[PDB]
Amino acid sequence: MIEIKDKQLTGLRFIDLFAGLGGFRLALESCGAECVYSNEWDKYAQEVYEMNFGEKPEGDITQVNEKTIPDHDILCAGFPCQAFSISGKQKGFEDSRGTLFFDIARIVREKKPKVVFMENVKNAASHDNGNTLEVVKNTMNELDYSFHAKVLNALDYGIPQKRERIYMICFRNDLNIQNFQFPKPFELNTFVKDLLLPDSEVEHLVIDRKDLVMTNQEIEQTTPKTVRLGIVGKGGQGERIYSTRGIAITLSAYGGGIFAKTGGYLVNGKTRKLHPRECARVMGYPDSYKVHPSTSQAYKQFGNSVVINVLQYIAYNIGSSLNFKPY
DNA sequence: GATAGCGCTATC
DNA sequence: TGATAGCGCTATC
Ligand SMILES: Nc1ncnc2c1ncn2[C@@H]1O[C@H](CSCC[C@H](N)C(=O)O)[C@@H](O)[C@H]1O
Repeated sequence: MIEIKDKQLTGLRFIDLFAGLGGFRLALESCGAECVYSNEWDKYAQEVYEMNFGEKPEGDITQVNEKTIPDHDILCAGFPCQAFSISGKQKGFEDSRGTLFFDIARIVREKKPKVVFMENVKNAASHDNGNTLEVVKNTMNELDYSFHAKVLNALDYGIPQKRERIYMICFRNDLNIQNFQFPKPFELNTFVKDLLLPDSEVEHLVIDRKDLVMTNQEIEQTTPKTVRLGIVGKGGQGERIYSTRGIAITLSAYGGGIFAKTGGYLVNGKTRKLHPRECARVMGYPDSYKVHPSTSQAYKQFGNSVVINVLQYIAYNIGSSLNFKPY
């Protein structure tokens, strides 16, 4: 994550819905904003969250009275995505875990925050002929909010991860925000191998499988993209080996495969999966952030989390627009 | 809960 | 296409 000297969100209050690890909090907090409420129902996520913010998020958002949520200026929410991801069954809103956005929709109805910040996977952008994104857009307009939506890839914001996500920035129409803009991409100068841990710390992660089949020669030069080198088994999810010289693939929350949730990488001749801490770095989390004691949960948490840095550049720009109030 | 084979999708 | 990749799914122990 990046250091932000000029705090654009000082004095502003924000809610952390579907908090997970607190990625949205890490980001807005770096911009000066203050967290007044967090929500997350996963026992384990609540555990890590506390382990890092000394607070315990509140359970099932679908049973919390909106009127109960603290007043706030910015609603952050990277709601569930299993129901919209390229990787899953795409049952969209029909999916039990897919209606959560309407839970946000009604929080906003009550609290009427100055800004609604949301995040989800790229496929949500076009899911079901783009009708999903459209309901969200109209549902937001009908609450009296503008709807700024764009798909950014982490690799375009200082983080070596091919994580493409759709970010939705909604401003209350009353405030007349017109100069909002999404961060401009900038050259990726960091790669997977720059974030790796020393071999001695990742030995236990090394995987040696007879079905290891290297299909591509390691790359000498760093690149702003994922470069597959080899594969194990049938090369399915979590069975693909990539170049540390390139960028990492998308961390997943439920992903399987021998390299479950992180993907395989080639480090000093050995083939291995990433370490939870490496995921953290891959997600833009500061090493000072405490990962969950359970590697599996830790991986899941980082898997469906967000890249802080990206969240920062957006958050900072959110403040700019918010603060630009000439006479 | 943790591990891991998968199998079908979107994209150009 | 043909090749690549995905905050996933779910069976098993
Ligand atoms: N009804 C509900 N109430 C609270 N949290 C819920 C929920 N349904 C799903 N979730 C939570 O939704 C989160 C979606 S992933 C969001 C991750 C988060 N922005 C981060 O940076 O970690 C998960 O942590 C999941 O456990």
